[PDB]
Amino acid sequence: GITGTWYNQLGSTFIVTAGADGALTGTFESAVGNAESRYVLTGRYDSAPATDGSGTALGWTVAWKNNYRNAHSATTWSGQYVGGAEARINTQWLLTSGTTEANAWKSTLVGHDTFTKVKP
Amino acid sequence: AGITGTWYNQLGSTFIVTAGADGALTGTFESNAESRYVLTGRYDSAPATDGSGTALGWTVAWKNNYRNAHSATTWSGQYVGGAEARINTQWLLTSGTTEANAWKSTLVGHDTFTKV
Amino acid sequence: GITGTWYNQLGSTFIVTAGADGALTGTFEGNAESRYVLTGRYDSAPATDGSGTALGWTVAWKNNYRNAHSATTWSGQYVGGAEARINTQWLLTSGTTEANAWKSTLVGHDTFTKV
Amino acid sequence: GITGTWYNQLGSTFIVTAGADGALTGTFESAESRYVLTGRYDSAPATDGSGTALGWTVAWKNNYRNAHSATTWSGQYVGGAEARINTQWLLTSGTTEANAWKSTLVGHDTFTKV
Repeated sequence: GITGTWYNQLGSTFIVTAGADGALTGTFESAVGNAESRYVLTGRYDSAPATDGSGTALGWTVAWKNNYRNAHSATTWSGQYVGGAEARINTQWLLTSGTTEANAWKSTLVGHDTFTKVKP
Repeated sequence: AGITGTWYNQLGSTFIVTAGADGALTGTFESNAESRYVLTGRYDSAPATDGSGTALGWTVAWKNNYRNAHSATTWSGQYVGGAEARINTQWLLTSGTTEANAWKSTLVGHDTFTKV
Repeated sequence: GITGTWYNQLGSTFIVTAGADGALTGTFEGNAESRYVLTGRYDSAPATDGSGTALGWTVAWKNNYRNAHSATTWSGQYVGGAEARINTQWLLTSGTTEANAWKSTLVGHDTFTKV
Repeated sequence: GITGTWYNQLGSTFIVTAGADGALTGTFESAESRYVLTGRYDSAPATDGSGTALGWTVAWKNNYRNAHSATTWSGQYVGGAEARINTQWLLTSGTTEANAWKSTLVGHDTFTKV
C-alpha cells in the first residue's frame, strides 16, 4: 500500500500515512538541496482506484521551512502508486521559490522522482 | 500572510483556503456539491523580506462522494501581495494509468488566481 | 500564419519562418550579443475543426559572444485569427554534473503575439 | 559524442547528426513511423564533468500519418563508456481554446547508444 517509508533515487526519505479519507500526512527528509532534517508534508490520494490495472493517483507538498532552515520554496510531487513485487511511486515534481517579479520567469524547477521501499 | 480566503482562476474555478499559523493550507476546490473537492497543502509561513513572493503548493485528488476521475492535480507557485494580489502557479495533473499508458499520464499547465 | 516577428510577455523577440516541409528557422533575442539561432518543427496540415497548430522549437544559449551552457525548448500551438497568438510551455536545461541533475531544468510558460 | 543512433526503453530510435554549428538534424522512428527531428545543442560545452545541453522537436506529421501534435525534448548529453541523453519533454496537441488547458503532456525519457 501507500502507507510506509519510501526512498527516492537520491536517498531522500518519504514517511507517509494514507488515511481512509484520502489524506496523505507525514514527513520528508531530502538528500539534496538547502534542506536539513525532516519537513512536514500533506497531500491527497485516490482512496478508491480503478480496478483495471491502473495505478493510484496521488500528490503531496513540502514547503522547505522547518525549525532549522527556510529555503523559501515548495515542492509538489504529482504521480501514481504502482503495486507489485517491487512497489513504486512514480512522480513528476515542480519546485517553486519565492522570487521578485523580475525573477519570476526562473522561479520553478521541474524533475522526476521514483520512490521504492529500498534506499540507494 | 494574505492567503486565507477565496480565490478565482479565469476558467470558472474557485477555491477557498485557510493558511494556518503552522504552514498548513486546508480548504476546498470547486466550480454545486458534485464539483467540490478537498484540498490540502503547505506554504512558507516566514517568507523573505526582500520583496519576494511566498512559496506554496497544494493537492486535489479528483475524488469526492459523487465522482472519481482517478487523478490528482498539484499546484506549485507563489503568492504575490499588494494592490493586485495573485497566486501564480504551475500545475501537474496525473491520472492513474497502466504501465503501458504511463507516458501519457501527466498533463502540465499554469493558472493564476485572484481575489476578484 | 506562423511566419513573422513575435514578442513574448517579457519583450523577447522571436523571428521565425515556417517552411513548406514543417520546418521552423529563425532567431531569438536588441543587441547582437543577445541574438541566438533557433530551429524547430510545426504541423503543416492542421485539423480543420477550429483547433490550433502544434509546434515546437529550440534555442541553445551559445552564440559568437556568450555561452550559458544551456538550451530552452518551447512546445505549444499557434492560434490564428485577428489576433494571432502562439501559446507555449518551455523547458530550460543547463548542463550539470550527475549529482546536480535534479536541479538542471526550469519550466515556465510564454505567450507570443505579433505586437 | 552526440552524432549517431539513440534508443529508449519503449521501442523508439532516432539517428542524429550534431553539426559543428550547433545544429541537430535527423529522423525519429516511433516504432511509416519515421519523422523529421530538428534542434540545437551547445557546441562548446564545459569539460568539467557537466553534461552538454541540447533540445529538439518532432512534429508528429509525415507523409502517412498526422497526430496534430509536437514533442520537444530538453536535456543533456552525458558522455563516457555508458553515454546517455537524459531528457524531459513536452507534447502539445492542437486544441480548441476551450480545451487548451489539457493540451500539453509532460514526461521524461533517457536514451542510450546501445
